[PDB]
Amino acid sequence: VNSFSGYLKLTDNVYIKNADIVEEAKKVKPTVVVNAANVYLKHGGGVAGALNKATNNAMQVESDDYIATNGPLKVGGSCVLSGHNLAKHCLHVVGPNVNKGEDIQLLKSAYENFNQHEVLLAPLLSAGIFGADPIHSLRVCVDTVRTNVYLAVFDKNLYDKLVSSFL
Ligand SMILES: O=c1[nH]nc([C@H]2CCCN(c3ncnc4[nH]ccc34)C2)o1
Repeated sequence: VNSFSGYLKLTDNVYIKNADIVEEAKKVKPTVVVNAANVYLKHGGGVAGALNKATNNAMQVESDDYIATNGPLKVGGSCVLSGHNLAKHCLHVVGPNVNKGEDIQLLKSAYENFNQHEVLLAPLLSAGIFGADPIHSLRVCVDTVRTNVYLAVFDKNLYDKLVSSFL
């Protein structure tokens, strides 16, 4: 039993809710919240900008130190950093950005990072300002993630479309 509330069950292990991931993290305080990161951990907009803003920029400060030490992530890769006031940990995962021409096949590699964590609160990777089709992202999620994932979809219109079109 866990504290996630109001989710629709899509499969054995994937759940979905129309929710602001920032507000959901603040309420549940999950072990892991996933950030829709880029390779530079520059949290300017989208989910990343919103999560970082909610940490009062502490996520960005920590991220800048991480990059200065380790260099950029790979597209499809991830790193575990603090969850600050939102979660125990933040898993920063880099989905391909279609608006940069990155290979959509890397979306499966990106979701594989979730399998290293038993339970996660997450957005749909590569959706929103990353330019991919969110229906496709949900399909890859369901077909790749085997651990328990609670997906937060900000847009109510998109949430209803994802549910109604789910196979
Ligand atoms: O307006 C739109 N069009 N496409 C989106 C998705 C992609 C980027 C943001 N993403 C989120 N998912 C869950 N929580 C969130 N908080 C803030 C953002 C957010 C949804 O948003």
